[PDB]
Amino acid sequence: AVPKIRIAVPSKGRISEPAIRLLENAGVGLKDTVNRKLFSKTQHPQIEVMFSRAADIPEFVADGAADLGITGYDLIVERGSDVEILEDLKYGRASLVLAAPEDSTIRGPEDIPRGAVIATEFPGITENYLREHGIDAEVVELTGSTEIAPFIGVADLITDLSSTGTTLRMNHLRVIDTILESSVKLIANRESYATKSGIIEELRTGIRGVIDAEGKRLVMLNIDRKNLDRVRALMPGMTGPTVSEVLSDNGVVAVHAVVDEKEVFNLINRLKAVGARDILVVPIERIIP
Amino acid sequence: AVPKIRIAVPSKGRISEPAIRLLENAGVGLKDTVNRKLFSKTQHPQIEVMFSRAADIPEFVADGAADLGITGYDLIVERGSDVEILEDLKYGRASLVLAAPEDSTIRGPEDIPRGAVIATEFPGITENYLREHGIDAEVVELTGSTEIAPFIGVADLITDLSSTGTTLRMNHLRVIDTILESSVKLIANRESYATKSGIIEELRTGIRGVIDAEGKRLVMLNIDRKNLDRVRALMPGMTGPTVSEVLSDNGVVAVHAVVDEKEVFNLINRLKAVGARDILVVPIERIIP
Amino acid sequence: AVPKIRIAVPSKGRISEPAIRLLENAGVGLKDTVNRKLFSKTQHPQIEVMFSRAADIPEFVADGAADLGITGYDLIVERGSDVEILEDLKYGRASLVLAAPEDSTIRGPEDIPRGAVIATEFPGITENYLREHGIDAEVVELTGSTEIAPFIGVADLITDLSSTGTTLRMNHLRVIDTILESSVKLIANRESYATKSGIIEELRTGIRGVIDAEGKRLVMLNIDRKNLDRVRALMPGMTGPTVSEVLSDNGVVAVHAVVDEKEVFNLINRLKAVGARDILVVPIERIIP
Amino acid sequence: AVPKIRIAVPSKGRISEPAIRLLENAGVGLKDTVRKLFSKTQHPQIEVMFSRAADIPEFVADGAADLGITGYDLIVERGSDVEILEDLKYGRASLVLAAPEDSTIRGPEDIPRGAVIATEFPGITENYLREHGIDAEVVELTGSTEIAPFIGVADLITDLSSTGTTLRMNHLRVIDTILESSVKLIANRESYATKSGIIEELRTGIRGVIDAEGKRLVMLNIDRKNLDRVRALMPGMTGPTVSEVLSDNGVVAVHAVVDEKEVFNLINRLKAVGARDILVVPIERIIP
Amino acid sequence: AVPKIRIAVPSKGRISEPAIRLLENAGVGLKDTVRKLFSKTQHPQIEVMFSRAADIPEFVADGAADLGITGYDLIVERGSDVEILEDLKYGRASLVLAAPEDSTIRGPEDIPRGAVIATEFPGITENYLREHGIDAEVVELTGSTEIAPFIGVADLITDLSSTGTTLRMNHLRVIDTILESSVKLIANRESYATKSGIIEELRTGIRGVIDAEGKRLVMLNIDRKNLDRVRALMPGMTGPTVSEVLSDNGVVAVHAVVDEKEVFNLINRLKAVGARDILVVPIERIIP
Amino acid sequence: AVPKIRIAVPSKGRISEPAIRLLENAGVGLKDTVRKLFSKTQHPQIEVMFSRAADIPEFVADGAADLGITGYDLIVERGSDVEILEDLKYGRASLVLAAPEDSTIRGPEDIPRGAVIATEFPGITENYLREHGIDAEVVELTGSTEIAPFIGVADLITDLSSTGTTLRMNHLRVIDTILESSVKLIANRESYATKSGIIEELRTGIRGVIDAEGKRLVMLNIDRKNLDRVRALMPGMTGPTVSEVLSDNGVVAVHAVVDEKEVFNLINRLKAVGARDILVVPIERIIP
Ligand SMILES: N[C@@H](Cc1c[nH]c[nH+]1)C(=O)O
Ligand SMILES: N[C@@H](Cc1c[nH]c[nH+]1)C(=O)O
Ligand SMILES: N[C@@H](Cc1c[nH]c[nH+]1)C(=O)O
Ligand SMILES: N[C@@H](Cc1c[nH]c[nH+]1)C(=O)O
Ligand SMILES: N[C@@H](Cc1c[nH]c[nH+]1)C(=O)O
Ligand SMILES: N[C@@H](Cc1c[nH]c[nH+]1)C(=O)O
Ligand SMILES: [Cl-]
Ligand SMILES: [Cl-]
Ligand SMILES: [Cl-]
Ligand SMILES: [Cl-]
Ligand SMILES: [Cl-]
Ligand SMILES: [Cl-]
Ligand SMILES: [Cl-]
Ligand SMILES: [Cl-]
Ligand SMILES: [Cl-]
Ligand SMILES: [Cl-]
Ligand SMILES: [Cl-]
Ligand SMILES: [Cl-]
Ligand SMILES: [Cl-]
Ligand SMILES: [Cl-]
Ligand SMILES: [Cl-]
Ligand SMILES: [Cl-]
Ligand SMILES: [Cl-]
Ligand SMILES: [Cl-]
Ligand SMILES: [Cl-]
Ligand SMILES: [Cl-]
Ligand SMILES: [Cl-]
Ligand SMILES: [Cl-]
Ligand SMILES: [Cl-]
Ligand SMILES: [Cl-]
Ligand SMILES: [Cl-]
Ligand SMILES: [Cl-]
Ligand SMILES: [Cl-]
Ligand SMILES: [Mg+2]
Ligand SMILES: [Mg+2]
Ligand SMILES: [Mg+2]
Ligand SMILES: [Mg+2]
Ligand SMILES: [Mg+2]
Ligand SMILES: [Mg+2]
Ligand SMILES: [Mg+2]
Ligand SMILES: [Mg+2]
Ligand SMILES: [Mg+2]
Ligand SMILES: [Mg+2]
Ligand SMILES: [Mg+2]
Ligand SMILES: [Mg+2]
Ligand SMILES: [Mg+2]
Ligand SMILES: [Mg+2]
Ligand SMILES: [Mg+2]
Ligand SMILES: [Mg+2]
Ligand SMILES: [Mg+2]
Ligand SMILES: [Mg+2]
Ligand SMILES: [Mg+2]
Ligand SMILES: [Mg+2]
Ligand SMILES: [Mg+2]
Ligand SMILES: [Mg+2]
Ligand SMILES: [Mg+2]
Ligand SMILES: [Mg+2]
Ligand SMILES: [Mg+2]
Ligand SMILES: [Mg+2]
Ligand SMILES: [Mg+2]
Repeated sequence: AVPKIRIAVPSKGRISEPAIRLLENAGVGLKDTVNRKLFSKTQHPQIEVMFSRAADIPEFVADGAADLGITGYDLIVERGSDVEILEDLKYGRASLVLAAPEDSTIRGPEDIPRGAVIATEFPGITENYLREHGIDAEVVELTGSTEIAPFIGVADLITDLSSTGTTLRMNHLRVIDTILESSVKLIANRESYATKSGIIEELRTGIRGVIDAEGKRLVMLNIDRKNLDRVRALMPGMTGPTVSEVLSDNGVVAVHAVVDEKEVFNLINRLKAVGARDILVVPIERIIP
Repeated sequence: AVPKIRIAVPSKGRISEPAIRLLENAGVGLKDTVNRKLFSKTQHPQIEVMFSRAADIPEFVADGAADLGITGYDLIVERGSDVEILEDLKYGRASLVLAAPEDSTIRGPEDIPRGAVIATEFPGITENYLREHGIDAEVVELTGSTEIAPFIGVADLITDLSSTGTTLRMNHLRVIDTILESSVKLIANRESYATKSGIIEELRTGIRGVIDAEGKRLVMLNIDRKNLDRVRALMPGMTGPTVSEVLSDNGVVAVHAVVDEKEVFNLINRLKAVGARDILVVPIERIIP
Repeated sequence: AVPKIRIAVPSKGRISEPAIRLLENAGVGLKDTVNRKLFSKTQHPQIEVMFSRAADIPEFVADGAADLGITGYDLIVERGSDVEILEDLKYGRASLVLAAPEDSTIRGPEDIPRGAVIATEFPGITENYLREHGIDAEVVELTGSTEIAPFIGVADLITDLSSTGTTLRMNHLRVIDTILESSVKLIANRESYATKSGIIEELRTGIRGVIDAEGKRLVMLNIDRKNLDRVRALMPGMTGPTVSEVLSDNGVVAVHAVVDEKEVFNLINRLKAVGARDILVVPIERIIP
Repeated sequence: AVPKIRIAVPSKGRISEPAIRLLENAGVGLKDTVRKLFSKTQHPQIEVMFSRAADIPEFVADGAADLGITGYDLIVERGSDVEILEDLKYGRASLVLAAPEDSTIRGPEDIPRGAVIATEFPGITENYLREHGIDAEVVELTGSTEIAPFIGVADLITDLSSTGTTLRMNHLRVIDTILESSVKLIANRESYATKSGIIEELRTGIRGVIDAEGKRLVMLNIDRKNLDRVRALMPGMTGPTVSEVLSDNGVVAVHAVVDEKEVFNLINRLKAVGARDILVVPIERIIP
Repeated sequence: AVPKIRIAVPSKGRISEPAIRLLENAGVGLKDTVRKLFSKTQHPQIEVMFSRAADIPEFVADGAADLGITGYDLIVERGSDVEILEDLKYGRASLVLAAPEDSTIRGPEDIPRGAVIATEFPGITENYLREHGIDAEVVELTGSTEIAPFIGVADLITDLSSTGTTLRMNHLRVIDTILESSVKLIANRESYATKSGIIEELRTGIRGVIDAEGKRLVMLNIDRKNLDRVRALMPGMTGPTVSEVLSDNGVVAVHAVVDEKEVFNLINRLKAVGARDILVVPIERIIP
Repeated sequence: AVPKIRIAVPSKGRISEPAIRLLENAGVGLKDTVRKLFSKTQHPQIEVMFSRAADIPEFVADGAADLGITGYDLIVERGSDVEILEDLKYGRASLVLAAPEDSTIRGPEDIPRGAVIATEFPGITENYLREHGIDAEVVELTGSTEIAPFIGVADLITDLSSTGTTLRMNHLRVIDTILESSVKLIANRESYATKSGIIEELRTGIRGVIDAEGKRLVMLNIDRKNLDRVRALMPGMTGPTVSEVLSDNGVVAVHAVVDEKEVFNLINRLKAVGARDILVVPIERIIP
């Protein structure tokens, strides 16, 4: 009769909570989720959530155990899983870098000698990076804590996943190359997409809408009509500022416009200097241009 | 002089966090909550919160240790506590079902023989269900994990609490009846209500308001005036769409209406096809019709 | 070229999460925060977050390891750290009280004898309180659980941090004085402020804006024009209610005003009695008057 | 052919780790546990089922487990038809009836009609009022009965203590003892009559461990001329064991079973009589 | 001068605490651990590096650790060039191939072309299909292979069990055994040829502990006139030890090494022959 | 009548479980603990109060606890007026003064005026600068002093290590040792003069455990004709114990106290001299 979809959402780690929050904002929040449950209903009667570990999501989606998944690009690439990437989700960004003991000769990938050992949690991506750059080096897979590998003599070099070079400087390591830029993606099974594109695009519009709302707020203010002109030039908004009557002693209007977070501080000072008062910043859940 | 109320809120489990979020949205968020504290102030000077385990809340409220409580209907029924139910809170929904090993003869309650053993966490509800259906069966109370009871030979049948039949299919069990539909309730002591109805109805209005806001968003768009008519028919809203001037090159208006989440996706496509742009979905915390 | 700032934010305890939420609401939410990271980027390219324990934040800020910090006033005072207080953050309020075994002679600080022992987690503040009140009493520093100290014979009196006297009454203790009122503060290094005041005031405006939004919501309603006058007197708002056209059968207008949470319940009943319908309470993230 | 037995063991709480340690000491330790739900042991005929202690009385009576290890309080609360085989001499606790210290009630006889008692053991409590002829309500809590008076849920509580210190902190006074609890080894009656051999083998091991508690083997070197005075000082189970030591003098080695209670005084006595090199060596099991 | 050795020990999982207990029993316990990443032991020449069990085979082969303690399954999965020194007789588990119970597949020979097997050991599995000549896909999971058929990720799973009970719960049937696992003590080849003395010293300690498992010293008092029948009843490692007891009769004390398996029957035999005061005393290490 | 004593024991950290194990080995283990705040022990006259290790020095000096078990570093930091009774030979750690590896400072004498030292032991540090005559600031942190230079909070740190490995990871170099720490048994002076009997009884038990560390009872079977060479090979505490074995030849059993350090060499010696069936049996306590 009517098709259901299952979306694979990380159960633990950094990706998990923001993925739950995004679905919530997309109108597809978790519904009546009992604990000890691997599956959960959502606010949409045709969408369920499967809690899966993040490294398994590429495969679950490739195989069709889940129609859609939310996971990291690094994991998708490492598995080499056969999946369609639908959207970049603009969170969970991290670089898989190649790093060396700061006192090392090696200052760039050109310096890596035949016998060099590299410790990694991502042997697939790392072998591939080495193969593409033609470097002959050995790759040792570790469970974690690659940062310790030079210290204990397992490796000359490491790979590592970071937003800030800080955990690297702390272990006295220097980035000598970036192997991969990673971000969280919404992915899809191909067979699922061809047969269930309505509901899929429905969730995709909801999610895509939340992403376009990022760093966008609705700014409202009361202005005396004599200054309404300078407020136009300051708040162009999406098509133009929305202007409404205010019941007061002066000819006061209320002006609303969607504004980006990059612009709000300079705008506030520019608005106040023109006679704007009662400046409100109201949240926007979804934008569809 | 002036009356204080104490509301019992679950401390752990699935009910806990959403109850805290609901009070927050009702204007009664937790205020300055020190850890290791069994009590907490709220944003309202006359409302305090007592952190109680969910199964104890019916009794705390029945006895008057708490004026009000937020807990599950199953727990209220199981205890048979003497309390007034004020509101259904529309979350934490779950069915207490009667289930059998999938390969069993028993396909419905009619098939249960004299000597049948049923394992449960809810002996009260279960005895009562059996008594009302006239079935002679034995009831064994377990601490948890009733799903394992047939496997280890303790029981022929089990009861279980689920939103999805998934944890049941996983243990190879089939639902042969639904015993009780459960949902989270706001409850009240009777003596508390008669003597403190002002503040109680105040919290009740706040909470009731958050529940009516569920699946309701405020949708805003910019439309060229030539198409303002088709937007009326698409966005009836609560009384009618709110229309405001936009300062642009064309006669553009801005149109706002409260819309239900069931309708937003079809609405978006219907709006875009009519010339609507810059579609915003803004959250609504409380609705009072 | 351009200056970066580092803000010290508590990593564990009651202060932590609300501090993260406040920055989020200020437009400076945590960005791409990898776990096991002591530092994190934020939504602002010039602002980073250092996760620090709350008692260490005064010193980190005094010394310049962090430009700014969010921590409790009690901790700032106890350390006696040299820092500039920028804003009170209006959460995490607690009183450091002096308390005695309820059956004790001591009913006020005047009754404390020469040899009296006071157990505390705040010896600095406590010595200082004693020194200012001229009382000769001994101060014993404990790791925690000062509430047990009279019971085991370590102390006659204790200090304690509470929003509610409940944890004190439970251990059968009575407050005999308040030593210090504590609240969460935004603080700053002096050298950081003189050299990086632009970006600092930018974050300060963002944060200050979120604090002024507390207990303030945007209330919207549909009213028939014949009753628009009584709605003026009920919703003065910031300058005056914003009034917009509604496309319906009657001359209906829509009226919006910023209202304080203290007034919403009485307002709702007053609005309904005048013919107001479809009352919406919409959240406001930031107010800049 | 070969009867196998299942023993229900607590999976969490304070009964768990000591019960597991008890089986280990009895020669039937957890073998290659992948803790879990079912574990193998050193004995081919014995398997452990990890269970919630409150459920163990039921699992045993219904036959899902041949044997169990759980608290007497839980056995009585369930009302489960099980055979108590052995007292395990640990997890002792009294289920007491308690009143607020500022209460007039000092004993069962002071409890007025309609008093409310908060408890985790509603079956035990209702029965206690019916054996004593007291007309009072019973209210069941998940835990923290200590806090019920303070919040106004009950006038009285029951609680489970071995030291009255939790009660003393929360300003509560013991007015009676309802039941004395200790961890028991229990048996399914049908399992016993059909598998007595293997049950008795584990029973003996388990009983041997309990009978070794606080017992030590004391060993010392002494010159031959003082051997007569050691004799009196430590009688042991039957008498002290003697062996020749190879050294310069006529040194002998003397060993005996001694109780912890005796050891300090005994050491002093032995030292004053010329004994040196005194060893205390553990005994896992004793069978008299 | 003085060679020092590093032994990689699992920092979490079920291999961890028993390995640490094993070193303690071998006279090389963790000393003043501030557990950590590197710890001192009772032996000046020995230091522990806490490591993830999956990494230990690599740390050992590459030379970052002279010795390790990790599962055979992990050693084979890594394919690490290490020397297995000793079997440690714990953490036994079979890596089995399993099918849904409602599956037609009962054996390796029933596996149809293109069947999908979910596993945590993709190297072991791929090799198993290549030693048996089976054309099937392999899919690697982080864990919970038991759930893969139910969700439709695979037709078959591998799993690691000592009791088939997890499999029985999730309605799965064992169709073959791929590998039998046990915890091993492993060595770097270069470390052995250069530090054999200290390695063999720890090896002996460790081997002595394993050879003591399930062995006890049984001790009893008996009258001299029955000493002949004890002899037959417990042969011990060579024969029972006898010493004079000081009491009233002609009482002697008799001691022997006995296996746990024997102890119950033996106790009965000894009791029927007049032996009393029977003690079971632990043995930490045995070296024949 | 009957004096009772309270002993403050750490409730968490690395001092906790070994202290509890120490009391158990001393014949005064935790009895029926419902861990808690107050526990009973095997001794009627002894009760345990679980406490934070940092508070134990105060609880003892002020008299809330007669005895305690806590780190020397914490005792000195408090400046608490307590009697140290016994060294407990575990939880050893040095409080070191450390500099960034890329620092010019190699010793105390290199520390320039106004240098900032981050520490968890501000009392110990301030005193160290005043015993050495160094003009430097002290900044107190909750923990993670290792990270203070990297973030720019201090030029120097103090830290508490037994292996310099945490320091080596965070690129820090030890420049001096401020204090050497070990876990102590401490006493209230007033408690000692009034309850010396019971205190000394626990002291002896506790001291007996520490003196047993690394000591074992070695036992072996040998033919009578080789008994002379065993004598030389293991002198024991006074000399080896000998008993007749019942077998076919003239076999005797020989036992002695031996140190862990000796055991490997000794085993080899005994094997070469014809000794077989070598047992290592634990000793809980030794009193010379
Ligand atoms: N007219 C304003 C606000 C708005 C957008 N859409 C609806 N209203 C803008 O274009 O930015
Ligand atoms: N006039 C719109 C929006 C609104 C409701 N209330 C206030 N404004 C509607 O009725 O849906
Ligand atoms: N005019 C309304 C709402 C508003 C404030 N600022 C912009 N709009 C008020 O002053 O309360
Ligand atoms: N003969 C000693 C030791 C012993 C008991 N049983 C066997 N040996 C005693 O009776 O105490
Ligand atoms: N002589 C006894 C005990 C023993 C073994 N080795 C040393 N002593 C036996 O052979 O079993
Ligand atoms: N006689 C042996 C064993 C022993 C010590 N003390 C008592 N027995 C030795 O001196 O080493
Ligand atoms: Cl990596
Ligand atoms: Cl980087
Ligand atoms: Cl990308
Ligand atoms: Cl579809
Ligand atoms: Cl149930
Ligand atoms: Cl269902
Ligand atoms: Cl309902
Ligand atoms: Cl009221
Ligand atoms: Cl305090
Ligand atoms: Cl207060
Ligand atoms: Cl203040
Ligand atoms: Cl600046
Ligand atoms: Cl339980
Ligand atoms: Cl109770
Ligand atoms: Cl209950
Ligand atoms: Cl009492
Ligand atoms: Cl049998
Ligand atoms: Cl691992
Ligand atoms: Cl597997
Ligand atoms: Cl993987
Ligand atoms: Cl099977
Ligand atoms: Cl060597
Ligand atoms: Cl501490
Ligand atoms: Cl330190
Ligand atoms: Cl501090
Ligand atoms: Cl160093
Ligand atoms: Cl005494
Ligand atoms: Mg939702
Ligand atoms: Mg493709
Ligand atoms: Mg990393
Ligand atoms: Mg590159
Ligand atoms: Mg709030
Ligand atoms: Mg009613
Ligand atoms: Mg359930
Ligand atoms: Mg029905
Ligand atoms: Mg953010
Ligand atoms: Mg200043
Ligand atoms: Mg406090
Ligand atoms: Mg005052
Ligand atoms: Mg336990
Ligand atoms: Mg369990
Ligand atoms: Mg349990
Ligand atoms: Mg009642
Ligand atoms: Mg209790
Ligand atoms: Mg382990
Ligand atoms: Mg590890
Ligand atoms: Mg591990
Ligand atoms: Mg595949
Ligand atoms: Mg598994
Ligand atoms: Mg510890
Ligand atoms: Mg503690
Ligand atoms: Mg502690
Ligand atoms: Mg300073
Ligand atoms: Mg440190």
